[PDB]
Amino acid sequence: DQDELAMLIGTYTNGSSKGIYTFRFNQETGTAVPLSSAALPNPSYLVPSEDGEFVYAVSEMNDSTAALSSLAFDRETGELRLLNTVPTFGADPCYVATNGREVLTANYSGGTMSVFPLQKDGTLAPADTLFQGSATGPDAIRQATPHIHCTVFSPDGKYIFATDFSADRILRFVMHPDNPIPHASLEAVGIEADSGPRHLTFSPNGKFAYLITELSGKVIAFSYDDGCLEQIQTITADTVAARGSADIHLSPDGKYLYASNRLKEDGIAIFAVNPENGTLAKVGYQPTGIHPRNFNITPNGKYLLAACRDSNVIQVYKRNEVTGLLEDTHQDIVVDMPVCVQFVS
Repeated sequence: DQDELAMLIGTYTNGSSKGIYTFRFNQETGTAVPLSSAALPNPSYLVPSEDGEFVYAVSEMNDSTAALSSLAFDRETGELRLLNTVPTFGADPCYVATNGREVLTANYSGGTMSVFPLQKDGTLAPADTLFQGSATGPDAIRQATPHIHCTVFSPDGKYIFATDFSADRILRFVMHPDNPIPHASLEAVGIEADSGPRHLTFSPNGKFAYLITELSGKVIAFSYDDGCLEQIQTITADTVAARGSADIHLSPDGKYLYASNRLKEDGIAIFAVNPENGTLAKVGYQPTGIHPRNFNITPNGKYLLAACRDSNVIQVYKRNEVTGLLEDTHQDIVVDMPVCVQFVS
């Protein structure tokens, strides 16, 4: 039961999928049992609350119906209950984060970040403020209008970072101790032109942050200290430059970094992380099912689960703690268009 976790799968609902699918996943055997489901349009990204009692899921719509929903989650039965839905006021919300006081969405087509204060019952108050991203990048198709692709809380609980995808930079927001709405910083952290910064993650020790760039197919490593991101290294994640890189995660011991690639030679690039200076070096590559837009690693670090949207499976890989390399267990979880994997302990 200790190694039996609650797993939440987010999807695109244009196919046979009806929304969020819940499972009981064993982080020792890598076995999964279907539990329940919640009907919700395009919940492409979802996040559970720290206590695992609430789930916040986007409805990735390219219009005025674009929304964020709050759900009550029953950890033991895997059942979900819709509580409330509020508009994002920004098309294509594709990422969601929570610190328990507020909820954030990255509105890709809106080109904005929406900030939702949480209500005492865990439901969402309407989006209080939206913060505007910019379009200055040279990709005429992908960087034509502002796109926000990630909205993350800094591990010291004082800042918010957002990927300004079309302006090749990372936006910084200073959090207030009392107000759930942050202050926008006057300066952003610039990266190489034609990068398309997609997802940002912090190392388990909170001293480093790593960015996966969609267009340049790079992993960008940063030292992190009290709101300051300092670039220390750029490394190739996608050697065929398919301009379709997606997700990034470190193993919970912080020793290995994983970055996923789509469109061509779909798979996961594996890097060893230097303990003292946070630099990266490739250890291998894992070819996966088609379109690994999202993946996650179990809390014990024993398994890597890769959601392959076009293969309609979540592939279960056994992680070698020592080498960082992956072994397909061939215990595929069949879901139509899986695009988000979250765990609840």
